[PDB]
Amino acid sequence: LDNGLARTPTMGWLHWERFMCNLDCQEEPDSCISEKLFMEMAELMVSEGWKDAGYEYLCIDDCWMAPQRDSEGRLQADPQRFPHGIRQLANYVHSKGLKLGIYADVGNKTCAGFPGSFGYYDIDAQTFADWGVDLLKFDGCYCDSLENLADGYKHMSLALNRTGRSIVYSCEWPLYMWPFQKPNYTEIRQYCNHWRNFADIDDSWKSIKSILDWTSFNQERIVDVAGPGGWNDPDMLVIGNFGLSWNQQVTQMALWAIMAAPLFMSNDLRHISPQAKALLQDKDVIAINQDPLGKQGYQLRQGDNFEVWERPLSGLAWAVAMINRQEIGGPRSYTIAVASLGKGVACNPACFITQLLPVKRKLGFYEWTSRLRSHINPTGTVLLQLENTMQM
Amino acid sequence: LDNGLARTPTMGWLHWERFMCNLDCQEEPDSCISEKLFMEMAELMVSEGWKDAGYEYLCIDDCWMAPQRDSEGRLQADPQRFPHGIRQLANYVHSKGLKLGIYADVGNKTCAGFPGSFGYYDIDAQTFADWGVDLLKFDGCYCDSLENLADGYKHMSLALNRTGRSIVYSCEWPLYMWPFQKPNYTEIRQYCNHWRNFADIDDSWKSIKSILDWTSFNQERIVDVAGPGGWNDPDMLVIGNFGLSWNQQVTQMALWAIMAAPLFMSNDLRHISPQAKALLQDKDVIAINQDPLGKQGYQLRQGDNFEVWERPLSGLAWAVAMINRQEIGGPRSYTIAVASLGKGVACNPACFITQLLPVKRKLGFYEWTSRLRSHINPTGTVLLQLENTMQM
Ligand SMILES: *[C@@H]1O[C@H](CO)[C@@H](O[C@@H]2O[C@H](CO)[C@@H](O[C@@H]3O[C@H](CO)[C@@H](O)[C@H](O[C@H]4O[C@H](CO)[C@@H](O)[C@H](O)[C@@H]4O)[C@@H]3O)[C@H](O)[C@H]2NC(C)=O)[C@H](O)[C@H]1NC(C)=O
Ligand SMILES: *[C@@H]1O[C@H](CO)[C@@H](O[C@@H]2O[C@H](CO)[C@@H](O[C@@H]3O[C@H](CO)[C@@H](O)[C@H](O[C@H]4O[C@H](CO)[C@@H](O)[C@H](O)[C@@H]4O)[C@@H]3O)[C@H](O)[C@H]2NC(C)=O)[C@H](O)[C@H]1NC(C)=O
Ligand SMILES: *[C@@H]1O[C@H](CO)[C@@H](O[C@@H]2O[C@H](CO)[C@@H](O)[C@H](O)[C@H]2NC(C)=O)[C@H](O)[C@H]1NC(C)=O
Ligand SMILES: *[C@@H]1O[C@H](CO)[C@@H](O[C@@H]2O[C@H](CO)[C@@H](O)[C@H](O)[C@H]2NC(C)=O)[C@H](O)[C@H]1NC(C)=O
Ligand SMILES: *[C@@H]1O[C@H](CO)[C@@H](O[C@@H]2O[C@H](CO)[C@@H](O)[C@H](O)[C@H]2NC(C)=O)[C@H](O)[C@H]1NC(C)=O
Ligand SMILES: *[C@@H]1O[C@H](CO)[C@@H](O)[C@H](O)[C@H]1NC(C)=O
Ligand SMILES: CN(C)C[C@H]1N[C@H](CO)[C@H](O)[C@@H]1O
Ligand SMILES: CN(C)C[C@H]1N[C@H](CO)[C@H](O)[C@@H]1O
Repeated sequence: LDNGLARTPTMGWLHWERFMCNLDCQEEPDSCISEKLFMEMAELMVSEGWKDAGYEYLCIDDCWMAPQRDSEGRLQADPQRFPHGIRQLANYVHSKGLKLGIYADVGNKTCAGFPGSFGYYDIDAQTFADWGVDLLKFDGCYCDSLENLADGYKHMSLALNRTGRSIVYSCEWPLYMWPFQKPNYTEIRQYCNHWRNFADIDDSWKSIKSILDWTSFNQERIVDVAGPGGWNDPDMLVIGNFGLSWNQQVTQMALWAIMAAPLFMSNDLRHISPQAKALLQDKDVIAINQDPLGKQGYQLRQGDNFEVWERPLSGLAWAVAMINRQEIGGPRSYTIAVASLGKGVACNPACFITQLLPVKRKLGFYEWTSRLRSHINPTGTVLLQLENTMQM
Repeated sequence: LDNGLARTPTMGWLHWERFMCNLDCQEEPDSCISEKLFMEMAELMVSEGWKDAGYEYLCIDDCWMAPQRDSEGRLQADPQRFPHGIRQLANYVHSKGLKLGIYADVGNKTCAGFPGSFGYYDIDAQTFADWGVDLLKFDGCYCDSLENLADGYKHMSLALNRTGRSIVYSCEWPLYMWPFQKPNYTEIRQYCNHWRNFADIDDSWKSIKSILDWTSFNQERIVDVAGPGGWNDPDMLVIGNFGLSWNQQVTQMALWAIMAAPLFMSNDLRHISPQAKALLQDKDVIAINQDPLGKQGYQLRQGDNFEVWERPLSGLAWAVAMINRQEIGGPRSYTIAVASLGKGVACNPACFITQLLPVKRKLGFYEWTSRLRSHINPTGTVLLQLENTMQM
């Protein structure tokens, strides 16, 4: 999408995985979808360093709407859970220096059954713009035809443009095409800043493996379409929640950097371990994800329950990730000729290698003929940055 | 098995899950199966508080043997990796106040292909006794018939008894019978101190869930046979390794206590986090596992992706575990009438309830009319101890 936005993958926070559609503010007040939750989350995004690390979009997912539109046909926030309205919430979010994301659906209903935007694309786009919305996640439930799906996504893109406000446009379009036909990513990219290709993540290592395996299996079809203004979306970061070991968290962080993924945390910033915080705020790994070249990485090799992925970076540098998919035993040794990495360019005539994950450690100069040896934890990843150099 | 041993579930350390069959002492000297590895573990079992917590059996699994028997038909330890021999290693372990466990196979080969004990049951039992062995894990690979399987397990049990040395006898018998015939656990218990029912654990939450689900599915067959001298073995504790989140580690510790499981850690005592160590050394949770009554707990209910397990304890006390199997979202509320717990006697007329996991906190007095409400983390467990007020 040529709107000048998402020149690097968008970073922020999104409530869905951790909080879902909890509407019971009487018995579960700390986890129900309410304006107070998003206000407190904005406060912590500022005070706990999230904004400084680059996370700037505070995003509402489904279940923010009143059950029906108002008399003038406009969407309204739920009067009990969002009594002060989206415009006031957006003013608060902007006052903290953040941007506000919201959720809508291309069909007749959102996935949770709240008012859909079909037949209201223009008025809904203008409503969000008047409210101060800066990002829209546009879902695909309750759409009765591929033609309606495509027309709705294109129309909402055009309507948002017609508002004149810069709004990041996140599409679920390709995923909902799946039961019927293969996506045309040139078109999708023309209309969308990000697009989701695969099923929802949850709080499990199984879901991480599934997203990674689907991505690598389909990488010939999706990797090259990504770039500044248009990204593949492998869904939210779930670091900081309950189902991932430390090494599995490292794997998600490293591979979302390799994949040039949008980085939308879905966790509770009020209750997050210092380790998870340090990983999610890792400056060097974020810098990899945010590399200005904007070329998505890919799986280079797989076999013997190992995977090697790499991503070309600006200025002849490369990121390299090594995953140990064997879920038994201890750290496993893996060796590779550095000439096999980065298309043979990374370490020609030499490269300086810095391990970034699981811990940061300079490994030194590797000449083009040398071999790199590492040990990778079960379900963990070793992430390295290779810097091309003629010295040593 | 009425040999006076395992009056409470045996506790110790076993190398298999973490270290497997690593024979490469040239490239991996600190992780290969060697006399030095077991000496280091013994030293740390003493110095890092494991023995004080109750972990007393330091156990060798497969891949300790020389490729062939000696001239006199006896098993020998690998001359390069165990240069001083098992008897000497056992002397060292005993000098630390610990006990030594070893591994053999009922069939013609061990699962890793080393000498099996078929045709050598008596000589192998006497060899182990002469060496000072205190525990035998007896595997089931390379056995060509159910009759040979049963005959071998019984024969080895009798041979161990005839040596006159007290040796804990751990059998894989039921597991290797199951695909063909249902085990008679009265008989198995007559011959074995522990028996494995289900497939090997590995370093994953998936393996934990499978073991728990098989246990609850089969609990009518296996729960009542367990007791002092004879336990169901759901395989090793894998806390402290790489594949489990904190809440999944809590679930394994809590449910191995509920199940009156032998507690055999398989980890690296040289590299273990303070969190994992404090959980594995949890005095109150170990006390539940080691309760002298020795009545195995059971699954009381399941539904809405929740499980409630309970275990009767000595002196009118009960342990209760609540598991959240929903792997998305946040801590989920679960409520139950305390009159439904402990067969209706735990809290009649009242009980004092203490949460032990994930953190210890006294919850207070609960009357027979009361309801207990808890929030349980996804893939985590809340473990409670209930003390009837007539014992207070
Ligand atoms: C509505 O849609 C239209 C397109 O249909 C869109 O207009 C486009 O806006 C982008 C971003 O402002 C324009 O791209 C710029 O083009 C000018 C031409 O000289 C350049 O100066 C810009 O370069 C800078 O910014 C780039 C980032 O986009 C950097 O890569 C670059 O290094 C410079 O820093 C930039 O290329 C594009 O020309 C127009 N296209 C048109 C007018 O046809 C408009 O923004 C949309 N409006 C809303 C509200 O979404
Ligand atoms: C070989 O097999 C035989 C036959 O099964 C086996 O003999 C058994 O040994 C155990 C313990 O050595 C005996 O259990 C004892 O039973 C008597 C009752 O007659 C009790 O008084 C004993 O009390 C112990 O427990 C007390 C707490 O209750 C403790 O204060 C203290 O530790 C006491 O020692 C104990 O329960 C069992 O009776 C015999 N059975 C027979 C038939 O003799 C023998 O141990 C096996 N040998 C080897 C080397 O495995
Ligand atoms: C939302 O529902 C309306 C009404 O059910 C859909 O409009 C119908 O669309 C079908 C085929 O698309 C036509 O055959 C009907 O004649 C339409 N009925 C009316 C009253 O317009 C509409 O397509 C639905 N929107 C989406 C996105 O699925
Ligand atoms: C996929 O959709 C794209 C976007 O419309 C198609 O490529 C464009 O086609 C239009 C229509 O002829 C041209 O005006 C553009 O110049 C094309 N753009 C590019 C970048 O090629 C493309 O043909 C479609 N592919 C398939 C297989 O349907
Ligand atoms: C399961 O095994 C037990 C022990 O071998 C059997 O119990 C014995 O049954 C015999 C009858 O053949 C009785 O004389 C004994 O008193 C029982 N106990 C002991 C300790 O021997 C039981 O019958 C077996 N059940 C099945 C279905 O095979
Ligand atoms: C071991 O091998 C011999 C020779 O093939 C065979 O007769 C015997 O039954 C085998 N034992 C077991 C337990 O499989
Ligand atoms: C795009 N997937 C398939 C479903 C989406 N619907 C939910 C809101 O109801 C979440 O946004 C979830 O991402
Ligand atoms: C009982 N299971 C099915 C196989 C066993 N063989 C391995 C040693 O080679 C481990 O002891 C593992 O527990």
